[PDB]
Amino acid sequence: AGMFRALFRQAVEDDRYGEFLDVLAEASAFRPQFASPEACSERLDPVLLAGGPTDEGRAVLVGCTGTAANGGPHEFLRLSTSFQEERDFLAVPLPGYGTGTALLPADLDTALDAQARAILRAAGDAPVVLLGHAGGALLAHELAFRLERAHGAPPAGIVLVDPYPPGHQEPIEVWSRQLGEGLFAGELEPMSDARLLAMGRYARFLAGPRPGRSSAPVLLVRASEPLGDWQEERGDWRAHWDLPHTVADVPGDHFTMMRDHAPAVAEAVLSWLDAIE
Amino acid sequence: AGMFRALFRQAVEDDRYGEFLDVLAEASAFRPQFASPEACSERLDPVLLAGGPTDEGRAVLVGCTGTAANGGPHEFLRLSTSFQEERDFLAVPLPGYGTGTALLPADLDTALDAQARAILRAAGDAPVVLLGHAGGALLAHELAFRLERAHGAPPAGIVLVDPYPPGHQEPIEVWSRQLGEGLFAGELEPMSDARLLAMGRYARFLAGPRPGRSSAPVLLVRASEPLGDWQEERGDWRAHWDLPHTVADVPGDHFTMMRDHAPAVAEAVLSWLDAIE
Ligand SMILES: *C(=O)[C@H](C)C(=O)[C@H](C)[C@@H](O)[C@@H](C)C[C@@H](C)C(=O)CC[C@@H](C)[C@H](O)CC
Ligand SMILES: *C(=O)[C@H](C)C(=O)[C@H](C)[C@@H](O)[C@@H](C)C[C@@H](C)C(=O)CC[C@@H](C)[C@H](O)CC
Repeated sequence: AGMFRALFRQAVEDDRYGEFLDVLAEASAFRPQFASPEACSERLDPVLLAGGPTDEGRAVLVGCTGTAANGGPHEFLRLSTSFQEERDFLAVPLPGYGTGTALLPADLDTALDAQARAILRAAGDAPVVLLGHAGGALLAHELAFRLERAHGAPPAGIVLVDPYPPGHQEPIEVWSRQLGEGLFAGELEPMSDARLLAMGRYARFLAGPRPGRSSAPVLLVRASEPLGDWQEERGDWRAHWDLPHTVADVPGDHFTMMRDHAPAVAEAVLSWLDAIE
Repeated sequence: AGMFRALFRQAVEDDRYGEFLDVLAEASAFRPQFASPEACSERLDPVLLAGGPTDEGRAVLVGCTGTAANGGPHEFLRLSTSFQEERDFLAVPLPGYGTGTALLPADLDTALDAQARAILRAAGDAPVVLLGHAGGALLAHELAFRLERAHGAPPAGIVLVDPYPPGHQEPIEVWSRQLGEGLFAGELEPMSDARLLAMGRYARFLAGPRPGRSSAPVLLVRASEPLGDWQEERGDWRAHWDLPHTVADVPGDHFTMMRDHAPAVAEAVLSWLDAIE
C-alpha cells in the first residue's frame, strides 16, 4: 500500500515505535480538519451489535472505537455477541477514519462533541454506559466527561478495559515493540496512510494534559498476563485507574483479553451493570 | 500520487514549507539505509551530456545533481548543450533517488564517498570541476572537500550557481512560499514520496555544521533578480560564498537563471575555466 505503512513497519522492526508516532502526529496536522461538530464528514450514527430482551429504563452499552489504525467496525464483534439477549450494545465510530478519506478532528473535544451528538440521538432516553479498550478506554472517559459537562447528559457508568493513562504508561512504553507488532498481526487489509495519520493525531490528543475526572462510576477491567517481559523488581505493570468503582481481572493480556477471553470481559460488565441499578 | 505529496502541497499553501521539510527529514530516518559506499543500491556511473573538442591536461565539468525531489537527469540538459565542443560534461546522480525504491545514505559523507568513487573512476586522468545549482551548490562544495580531505585528489575548481549556505539563508526563509510553489510548478509528473523523503533527508544534512572548507578556486555565479520581494534594508538577498576566486552575475532569478538563461551560466563557466588554465 502506502509509504507511511512502510515507515511504520520499519519503525517496529527497529524498536522505534515511540519515535514514529511522533512523526505520524506531526504529519497529521497537514491533513484537512473539521473545526465544529456538524462539520464532520462521516455520519457518526452508532451501530447495534447486540440487542437486549424486550423489557424499561435499563441502560445501553456504547462501545467507543479505539485509536488503532487497523480498527473499524469489527472491533466489538467478538465482545458484543456476549451481550446478546442482555443489553443493547451500540458501537460508535471514531471521527477521522471513514470511507475517499475523512476530515480529521481539529482538536479532541470537537470529535467527542460530534460523537456525543450521535449517541444522544440513538440512545433516546436510555441511561448510557460507555466502554473502551486500550486507547478507547481513555477516549471513553473523555466522552463521559464531555457528555456530563458540555451536554448535561452524564453517563450511568464507564467501563475501562485496560487503560494506561498519562500517569502510568511505563509498561506500555516498555512493551511498545509488541504493541506495534500487534497492530500488524491484526490486519484485515493494509493499513491506509490516512488512518495511520488519524491514529497519530488521536495519540497526541490523548497523550496531552487532560483535566476533568467524570462523575460516572468507573469499572476497571484489567488483564492478568503481561504483554512482554517485566521484572517483578519494577512494580505493577497492570493497567491503572484512580478510584475504580470496581476492579475486575480477566484472563490473558492486553490483546487476548478482547480476542480469546472476551466473554470474561462481558461477564464482568454484566455483573457490574446490575450491581449499580 | 501518495500521501507525502498531498501533505506537502497542503503545507505550501499554508506557508508551512519549513515545518514540513522537517517532517520529511524525521520521517526519512525510517527508510532503509546504506552505511558504506559499496552498499549503495544504484550504479552511480556518471553520464556524458556534452563532448569536448578533440584537442591532455584539460579539465572536465562534473555536474552535481541537486536536492529537489522534482528533478533527476533532465536537470542539466539546457546547460550542457552550451558545453558541446567546449568541455566534457558528466552528470553524477545523488544516492537515494533510484528506480523499486533506493537506499538512503546513512549520512552525507557516505553519499559523497559513493559519488567521489564513481567520479574518480570516470575522470580518469583529467582534472575535475564540480558544478552545482541551489542545493547542489552546497553539495558540490561538500564533495570537493571530500575528494580533497578523504581521497587525496582535490578538484581543479568549483562552480557554485547561487548557493545560500547555512549562515546566509535569510532570503531562503522570506521566500519559503515562492520556493515551495516553484518546487511544484516544476513537476513533470508527481513527486514520489520516496524522493520527497530523500529531499528532506539531504536538506537536513546540508543545514548541519560542515566546517571543512575546500581549497579549490570557487566561481560564484549569482542571480540578478530577486525571487520574491525583499526589503533592501534587510541586507543583501543575493547568493553568498566566502572568498570566491571569481564572481559572475547572470540574468534571471534563482529559478530562471537555470532554465531561461543557462547560456549565460555556461559562458561564465567557460571564461573562468580558461582564466585558471
Ligand atoms: C491501546 O490502544 C494502546 C496500548 C494505548 O492505550 C496507548 C497508551 C495510547 O496512547 C494509544 C492512543 C496508543 C496508540 C498508538 C494505539 O492506537 C495503540 C493501539 C494498540 C496498542 C491496540 O491494543 C490494538 C487493538
Ligand atoms: C535550492 O535547492 C534551495 C533554495 C536551497 O538551497 C535550500 C536553502 C537548501 O536548504 C535545500 C537543501 C532545500 C531543499 C528543500 C531543496 O532542495 C529546495 C529545492 C527547490 C526549492 C529548488 O530551488 C529547485 C531546484
